[PDB]
Amino acid sequence: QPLPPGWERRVDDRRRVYYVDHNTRTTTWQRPTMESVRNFEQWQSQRGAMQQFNQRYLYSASEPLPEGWEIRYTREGVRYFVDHNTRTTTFKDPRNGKSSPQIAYERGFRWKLAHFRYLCQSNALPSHVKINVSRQTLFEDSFQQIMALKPYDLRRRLYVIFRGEGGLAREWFFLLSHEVLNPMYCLFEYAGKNNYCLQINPASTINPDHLSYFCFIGRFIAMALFHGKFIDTGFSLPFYKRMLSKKLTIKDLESIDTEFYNSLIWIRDNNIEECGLEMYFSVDMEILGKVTSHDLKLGGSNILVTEENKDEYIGLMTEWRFSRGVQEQTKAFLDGFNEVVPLQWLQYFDEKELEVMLCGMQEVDLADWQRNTVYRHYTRNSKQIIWFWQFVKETDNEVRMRLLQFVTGTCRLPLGGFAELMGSNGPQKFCIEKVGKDTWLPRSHTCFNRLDLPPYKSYEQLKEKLLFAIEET
Repeated sequence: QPLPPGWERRVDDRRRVYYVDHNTRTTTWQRPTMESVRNFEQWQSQRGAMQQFNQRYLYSASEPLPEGWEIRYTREGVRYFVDHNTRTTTFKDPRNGKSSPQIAYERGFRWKLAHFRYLCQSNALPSHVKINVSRQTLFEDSFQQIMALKPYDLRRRLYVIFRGEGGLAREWFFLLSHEVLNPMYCLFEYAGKNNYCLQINPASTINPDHLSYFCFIGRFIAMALFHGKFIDTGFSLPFYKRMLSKKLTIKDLESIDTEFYNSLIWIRDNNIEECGLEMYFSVDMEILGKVTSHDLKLGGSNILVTEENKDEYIGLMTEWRFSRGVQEQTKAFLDGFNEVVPLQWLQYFDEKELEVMLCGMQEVDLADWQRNTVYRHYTRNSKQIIWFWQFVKETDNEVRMRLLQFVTGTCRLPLGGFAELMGSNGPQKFCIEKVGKDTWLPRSHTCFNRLDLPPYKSYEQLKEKLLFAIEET
């Protein structure tokens, strides 16, 4: 097998083959091709705008209790207790009935975030640990240093020393959170055009140490959470749902694999018998050239999909697509995370809260947003679009961010603003389309950054439906 210019084969002490590029000193376990070379070269996108990333930090300028309960305080200092399990509040301590106009129940992201910060603070160890990393070898050096430490050492103060040279911690987290995506390591890939929809790469097995690296990456993301630092890696919301052990759904599927979702949706909503569709309860996978067949259930490759059983086929295909080829990697990541921040500490956050905790949130440029929003079967003077922008103006940045996550599937905004907004198939501006009737709820297609907004009859109805849709799940 011939190799692109600059590259050479090498064999290590255990007779395992790897590859080295004598011009750029990169090494990889997967045989490079010109496709992978051009992929790597574009990925080398200064990996600068760290100062604009740092605005997230200034922006964040704001006996045990039974599970799911919180202590909160009213604006006048009055203690109350929130039961997330029943979505109610009381002034009566559930531990002992001691009582301090019942307070409206509310999700209260900021309260949950503050309790979590206290949880981390309560479990910090004293002193510091020092991480010595060469900036040009940042991934390999951070890996060696973190993995050499007992997980509890990761709960001390972090002193990062960039070889040959507080704010160094933020810079470490930002830079390394980009560095782990380096395709030469083979841990990740993208589902969409450009760098759209990150996911674990089933082919990471070509790296014999891939599970140690996924463990390290879990430890690293947990460390960002514990130390209150923000990362820029761009995990999907279904990935975070997996970290929360939440059920992954067909709607989740739309976010990460348009074609797969579209096929499943067509099978659900069409008579597959009247149109001759011939399908069975097994699926093929190809990793590193090798094809593998997987029965969805016992003997699945022999079971014809019919009108009678196709719902079961659909659920099994959804589950399979979410977990295919990445079970071990995902476990390694979860394990590494859990030994720094117990996953149980996340139990009452949703996936969008988790993403904002990891990524930090910015203030949204309402003018840039509105200047770069496009419409389908609406115009800027439709009553519902005027109501939309009135609702966006009338609310706070938390709701705006939650709406942003609803429509685009993420809280991360592009460096160039809403004109540079990206979808799975390339550039794709925020879009509001007229669908359905005023009795529907809004819906979103995050691959196209598109909000289906029913044509409501009054501002207040638009407000209620919109708030309900962005709060949901």
